[PDB]
Amino acid sequence: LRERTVRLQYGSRVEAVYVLGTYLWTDVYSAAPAGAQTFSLKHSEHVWVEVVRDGEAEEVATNGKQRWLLSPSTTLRVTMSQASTEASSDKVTVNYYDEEGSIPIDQAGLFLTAIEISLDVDADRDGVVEKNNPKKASWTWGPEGQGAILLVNCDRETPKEDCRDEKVYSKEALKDMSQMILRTKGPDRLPAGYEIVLYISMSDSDKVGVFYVENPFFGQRYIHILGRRKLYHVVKYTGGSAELLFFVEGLCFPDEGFSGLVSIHVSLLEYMAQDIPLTPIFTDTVIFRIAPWIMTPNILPPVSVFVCCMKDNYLFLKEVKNLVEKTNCELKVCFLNRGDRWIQDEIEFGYIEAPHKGFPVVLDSPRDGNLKDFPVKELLGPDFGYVTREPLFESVTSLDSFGNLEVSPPVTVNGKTYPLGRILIGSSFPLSGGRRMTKVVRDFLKAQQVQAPVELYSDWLTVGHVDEFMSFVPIPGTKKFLLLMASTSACYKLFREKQKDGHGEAIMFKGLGGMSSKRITINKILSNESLVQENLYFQRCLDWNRDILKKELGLTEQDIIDLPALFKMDEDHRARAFFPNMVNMIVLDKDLGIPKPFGPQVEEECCLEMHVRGLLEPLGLECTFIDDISAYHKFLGEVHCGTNVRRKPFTFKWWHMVPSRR
Amino acid sequence: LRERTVRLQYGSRVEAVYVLGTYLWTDVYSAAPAGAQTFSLKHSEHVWVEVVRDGEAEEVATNGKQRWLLSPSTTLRVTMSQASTEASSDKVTVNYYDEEGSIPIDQAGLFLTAIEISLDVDADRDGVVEKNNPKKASWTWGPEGQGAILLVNCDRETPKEDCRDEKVYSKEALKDMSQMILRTKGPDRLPAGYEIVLYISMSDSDKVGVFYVENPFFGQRYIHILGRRKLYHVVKYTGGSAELLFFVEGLCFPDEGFSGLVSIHVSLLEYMAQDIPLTPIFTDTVIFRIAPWIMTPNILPPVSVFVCCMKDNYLFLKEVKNLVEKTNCELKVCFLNRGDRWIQDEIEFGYIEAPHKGFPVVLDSPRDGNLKDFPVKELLGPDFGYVTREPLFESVTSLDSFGNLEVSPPVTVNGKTYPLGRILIGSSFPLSGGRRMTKVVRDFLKAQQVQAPVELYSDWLTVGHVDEFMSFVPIPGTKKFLLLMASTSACYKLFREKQKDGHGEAIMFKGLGGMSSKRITINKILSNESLVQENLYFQRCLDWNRDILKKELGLTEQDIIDLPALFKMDEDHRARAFFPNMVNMIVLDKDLGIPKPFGPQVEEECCLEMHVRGLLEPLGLECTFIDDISAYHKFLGEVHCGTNVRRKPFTFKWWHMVPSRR
Ligand SMILES: [Ca+2]
Ligand SMILES: [Ca+2]
Ligand SMILES: [Ca+2]
Ligand SMILES: [Ca+2]
Ligand SMILES: [Ca+2]
Ligand SMILES: [Ca+2]
Ligand SMILES: [Ca+2]
Ligand SMILES: [Ca+2]
Ligand SMILES: [Ca+2]
Ligand SMILES: [Ca+2]
Repeated sequence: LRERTVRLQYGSRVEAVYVLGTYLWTDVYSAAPAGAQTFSLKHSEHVWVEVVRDGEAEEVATNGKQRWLLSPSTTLRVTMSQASTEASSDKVTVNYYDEEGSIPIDQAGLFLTAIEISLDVDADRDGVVEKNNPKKASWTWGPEGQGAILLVNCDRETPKEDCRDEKVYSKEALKDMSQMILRTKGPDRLPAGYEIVLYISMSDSDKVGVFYVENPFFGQRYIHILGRRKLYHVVKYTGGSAELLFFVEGLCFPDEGFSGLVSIHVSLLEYMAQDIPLTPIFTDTVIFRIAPWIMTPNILPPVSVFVCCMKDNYLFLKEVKNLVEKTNCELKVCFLNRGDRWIQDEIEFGYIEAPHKGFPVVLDSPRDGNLKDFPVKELLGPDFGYVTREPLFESVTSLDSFGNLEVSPPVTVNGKTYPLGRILIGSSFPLSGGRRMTKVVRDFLKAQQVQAPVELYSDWLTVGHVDEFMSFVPIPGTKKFLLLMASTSACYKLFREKQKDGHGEAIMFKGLGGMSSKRITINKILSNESLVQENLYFQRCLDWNRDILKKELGLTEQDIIDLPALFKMDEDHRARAFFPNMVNMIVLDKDLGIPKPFGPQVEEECCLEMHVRGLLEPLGLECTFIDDISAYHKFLGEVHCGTNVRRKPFTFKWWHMVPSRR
Repeated sequence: LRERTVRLQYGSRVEAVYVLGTYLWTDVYSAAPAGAQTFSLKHSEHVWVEVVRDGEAEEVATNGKQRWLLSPSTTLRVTMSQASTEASSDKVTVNYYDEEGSIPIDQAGLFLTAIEISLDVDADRDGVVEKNNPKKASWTWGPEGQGAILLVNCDRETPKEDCRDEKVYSKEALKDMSQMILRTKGPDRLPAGYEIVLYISMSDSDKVGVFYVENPFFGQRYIHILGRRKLYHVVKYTGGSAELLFFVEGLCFPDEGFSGLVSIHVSLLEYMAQDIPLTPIFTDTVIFRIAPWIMTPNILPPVSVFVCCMKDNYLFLKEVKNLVEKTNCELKVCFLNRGDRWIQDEIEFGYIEAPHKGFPVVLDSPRDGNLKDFPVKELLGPDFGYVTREPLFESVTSLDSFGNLEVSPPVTVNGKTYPLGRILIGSSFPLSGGRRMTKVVRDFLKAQQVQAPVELYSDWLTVGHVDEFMSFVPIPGTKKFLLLMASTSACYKLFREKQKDGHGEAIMFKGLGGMSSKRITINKILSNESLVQENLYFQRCLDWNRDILKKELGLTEQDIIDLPALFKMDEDHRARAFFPNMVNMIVLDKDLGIPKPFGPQVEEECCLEMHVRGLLEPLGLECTFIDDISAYHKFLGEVHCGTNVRRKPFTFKWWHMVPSRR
């Protein structure tokens, strides 16, 4: 399909390599002796030759005596369909004649060696490397889209991430890598003056690495041939039909300034002379897209439940164990220097996938320098990946914690489907001068593209995390889900009812000895005027979020349930929980671990517990209240335990999505 | 279409601004007294009220006596279709009842002021600002695409570019600017606690500026309200139906890291209390795309012919004048410190366009520090723009000159149309370690996107410019064009013919006295063996380019004519012209100014001139040979004159293109 110029040379024979999949146009006029009138040609059996006059092509016999007028506009088109062997003589010979006489006055010739060269990848995304996919040089989204996929190699095979260096050790490691095969066919050797070279751009050199596995005498060997500080590698040619197998790894996720696309080239180079660069004769290119980091909403099947707490919080552990035992999930428990909530706050479970393989990958929250410096690498291991983003000049705040990072179930909004859901992060109003998650992390999340992030307003909360006020739960037995929203108005309605009912003296925080002297009742709560005003204002903040969520997630009031909540304002005019926030809950399918609220007791049951059950249970959701605060004897608005659930990936393949143009 | 949450408040009246184009969902349950069973409602004539039970909505009369059960899932939907006036009382009142008795036990109410707020731009690209285009918040390419366009204001109204500062002076200046109108409708004033604010992001603040024109007592006044170091502006509200007219300017072209898209917002803000940020109640957004810098191929109608030479090169000036007099073009002549070719090398004429206006814009080549430091601003003026890109850490080379920057005619390649043609720039092979145009300039050209740049191989030439070896010409009387390629093989064929004909002693450079002692003939040229080998190699370089051009421009051999050329190799193994390169020519439609070659004289005519005429004239192209070298008495491979043609823009609108996803 590609036409290449090869001219005959005046008086001299021309030798050239012909690469299958191309064809030659050949000027015979320049090589004609002065005074020459006509020309004739001969060619071998495996070379097809057409005489082309002003676009009109005529195929010519191997030995014709046919003669044509010499003209600038009369040329040859030369095609070969099969590679040369050692038995080949592939040639075209042109004879020139003058006016008088039929014996040639000169001859010019073209001697050819045909070879096949193809750099192949699995562009059709079935896990196997197909021969020369015509689409391998581009990358397109969607069910009909094409082009190869590369995984960041962020995990660790042998006890930093595998991609932090240029070395490969074990065979298992190669499984994380995408295969790329250089397929060639030809005679025993390349003709003099040619070589085959693999290469990448300087820019891509920190995005990829390429290894070749050789099996020498003493064992299998993995050579790093392209990557950081290696931009090119000269390939050893072997004749006949040969394949060279390479393994490719990504070193970097998509990010600000990096689309995720990288390229690898192979060229056939021709030696000209000393001090003169080699001419690329033929170049073949493949494109990879590096797979994005993807999060998991609460609707996806749970795999493992991770929790952190102090060794002596017994009730919490017994109750979490009890909950998980109702499911098929496994429980993992940890008791680190600091960060009581760290499992929830310092890490987010996500995954990467390619047609041939995938695995969970953990994102690590930025280090402030006050509490967190040490990264959490304790979870870095085989087929568990690690990644992080550290701000250069920007200060870290509470909004950088991953309690502030969540993701919605799959949604359709204005007719646009988001099959992986949408990432949600808390922020402050634009003109507010308030807190915001660091740009480096926001940029990262935006760059993954397939979760199309949305900013909510969390800055009205002292801690500032979206998970304080909202969560999602599946509706059992269906494909649907609900948004759960904290509501102060719901709490006040409930307490006002219980007061009307004669329960005004009902006490909260029963069993927390450090709260006893405060003697906090429903009456005491309802009679506090400033607290009412604080909570009206917090309800306005919640409702502003409700409106953003309904708009950006395509939700109606039918999709939302309000859970009673209550806050107290701090000196910064931000909210901290008055009693534990029930909305932040462990969701394992139909089973919900719900923080125990310690609300007013009516007839020896917590009226907050009974109210939540009455909302959820009719939907087939099973509620277990989990007490994380008793071991501390009081609740000041902070929770000292954390949980994070690792989930199965979406069955929808990310590469089948079609994100909006950026 | 947008639903907003507004709750009734327990015991107290709620006052709210309602923005047309939204509607409210209203919880009446929270505000109900404890023990209340049912509710009823009244509403004014301009407020529509529906009672919504589990998604089922029923419209309700202005005064009904109807009563409904109080439930969390029974709410109101409140709609208004027209703005409030001073005669309006727009309200909804809800009465609550207990079990026993029909007299209300309490009342909660909602008092509304409806206003219209719309930030409007010409998104449909007709030059007029339409009312609230539903597509104004996005930007799409193509004939069906939508969203507003902004021009970089790079020219200068009053004798640096207008965008270099925050000031506006004259009314003519506003014509370069896109109009944006804030349209409002409402009562005499906003209710207490509200204000309207225009704003942009910190990131966009160096991409745009926004002015308001006020007409105070002593004259018209232009206030810069958004831009560098102003991120927001509080708008003065006026009642009734009002429009505020703003003018928007772009400060920056698309580039590496900047897509060309910017946003402007207006919000209605609500005051909460001291130390508490204002709540955006409603926000409306418009998007602008900044128009790309676009070049002009030789096929476009010429407007002005710019030339630079020394005052005494008389023949050049007479001959260029003669040529231009055959056309409708105007001639502009300049005689600067240095850069004899500067008009060709230091500047490129291009243009920008928006639906309401456009104008030529000059790009200025990077300063090296050896020859060029001073930018060329002499051409900066009204409706002639200026732009430049300076490398930070990168060294400038000859490939940064704009002799190395050209553009193809409109082409179709593999079925993909490039209606504006494709930009061409010379480079070196990837593995060569050779010269390349600076990244900053390459990045700029790539960022414009609509000319989809292609790199050719110019580094085999000492000067290193694509315009040394190739050019395009229209085919008169048709819509087609030809690629012209320098060819050494064509030159050797021609000289070998003339030698055979008995002309071997024909002398070149006739009339250049400084060349006389060299006595260079056809025989002398043909007998130089090393020169033959040099030129075979240069023909290989030309042919490598021929192949790239045919592939990337979708050209066949029918589209190409070869012009005889000859080079001499320098100590770096690069080519310099042996006789003037004829391919670099002034193209004014059918009339071609061609550098006079000073070739061997046969029968008192230059055989190179006669040969070129024989190729071109049959196509209806008229050739004028222009002598730029006689004033210098010799030709060493450098030309001391320059020309650049300013052309009419393409009739195809750039915004009707659909570029590939990046
Ligand atoms: Ca495949
Ligand atoms: Ca490694
Ligand atoms: Ca690995
Ligand atoms: Ca692995
Ligand atoms: Ca999280
Ligand atoms: Ca319009
Ligand atoms: Ca200005
Ligand atoms: Ca201007
Ligand atoms: Ca102007
Ligand atoms: Ca140019």
